[PDB]
Amino acid sequence: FVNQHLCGSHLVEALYLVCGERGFFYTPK
Amino acid sequence: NQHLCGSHLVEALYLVCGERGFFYTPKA
Amino acid sequence: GIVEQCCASVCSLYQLENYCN
Amino acid sequence: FVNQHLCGSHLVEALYLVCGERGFFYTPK
Amino acid sequence: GIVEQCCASVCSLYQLENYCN
Amino acid sequence: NQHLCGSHLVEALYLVCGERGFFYTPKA
Amino acid sequence: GIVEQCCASVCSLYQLENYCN
Amino acid sequence: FVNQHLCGSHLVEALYLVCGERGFFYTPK
Amino acid sequence: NQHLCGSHLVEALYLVCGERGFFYTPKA
Amino acid sequence: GIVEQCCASVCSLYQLENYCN
Amino acid sequence: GIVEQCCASVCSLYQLENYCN
Amino acid sequence: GIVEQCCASVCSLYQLENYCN
Ligand SMILES: [Cl-]
Ligand SMILES: [Cl-]
Ligand SMILES: [Zn+2]
Ligand SMILES: [Zn+2]
Repeated sequence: FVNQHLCGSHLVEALYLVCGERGFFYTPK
Repeated sequence: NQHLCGSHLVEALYLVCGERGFFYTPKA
Repeated sequence: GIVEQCCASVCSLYQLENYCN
Repeated sequence: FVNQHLCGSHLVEALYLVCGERGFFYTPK
Repeated sequence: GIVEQCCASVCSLYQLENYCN
Repeated sequence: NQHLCGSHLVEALYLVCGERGFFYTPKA
Repeated sequence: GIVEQCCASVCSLYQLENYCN
Repeated sequence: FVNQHLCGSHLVEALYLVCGERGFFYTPK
Repeated sequence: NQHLCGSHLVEALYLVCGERGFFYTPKA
Repeated sequence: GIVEQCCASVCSLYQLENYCN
Repeated sequence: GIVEQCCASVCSLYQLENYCN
Repeated sequence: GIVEQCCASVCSLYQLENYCN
C-alpha cells in the first residue's frame, strides 16, 4: 500500500474500501 | 427515491452530513 | 439498519440525515 | 443538509442524488 | 449561476433542486 | 461496450459532454 | 431513452454524445 | 468529445470508460 | 471482503497501487 | 483474472496489490 | 486528526483502519 | 506523458485511448 492524498468524498470512499462490512465512523475535526 | 448501496451509500452520507460527520454500520 | 432502509429498500436524503453525527 | 463545495463530476453526482428518477439538466455558464 | 456558486463558493442541495425535471 | 447505469451514467455524460452541459432524463 | 440504450442495453461514448447540450 | 482535466482517481475512471472490457495500463511518470 | 466490479474495481486499484501504476485486464 | 477473483468472487486489498506495476 | 492528515498531507490505509468498527 | 498532461493541463479521450489493451 502507498501513502494517499484523500480529501472529502475521496476519503470516505477509501474508508469504505478499507473497512468494508465492518463499517466505519467519519469524524472530521 | 433511489436504491443507495455500498460506496454510493457512503457518498450520499458525505453529501447530506458533510463536516457533521456520519456513521456507516451495515451490521446495525 | 441503513442498508435495509436505503439499499435493499429505498430512502430519501432526509432519511439519510438520521446517520449524521 | 449542509452547504457543499462541489466541482465537476462531484457536482453532477450531487444532482443525480438530489434529482433521482426526476432527471436533471447540467448547464455550466 | 448556482452551478458556478457550488464550485467557486458553496451551494445547498435545495439550490441544486432547481435543476431537476 | 459497457452497461452505464445511474451515477455511472451521469459521470460518463460529464466526461463526454463537459462544459457543453447535458441532460439526464430517465422518463424520456 | 438513455437508460434503455446505455444502462439496460449498452452504448458507446459516441451514443452518449447525443445527450450533450 | 471535449478536452478534460483529470487528476488521480478521476483519470482512472476516464480510462475505465474509454477502454472498457479491452482493459488498460495506468502508468504515471 | 467485498465484491469490487468495474469502475469500483479500478478505483480500488488506484487506491492500493497509487503512483506505482497498475494494470486492469478483464480478458486475463 | 482480477474480475473473477475480486468482482465475481471477493478479494482483499492485499490480493489487489498483485495487479500493481 | 488522521482525517485532516489525509487531506492536508498524506495518510496510510493502516491509519484509516483506525476508523473501522 | 499524456497521464501528466491530463492533470497539469488537459487531454482528450483519444489520447487516453493510447492506454487501452
Ligand atoms: Cl477532486
Ligand atoms: Cl454500482
Ligand atoms: Zn474528486
Ligand atoms: Zn457503482
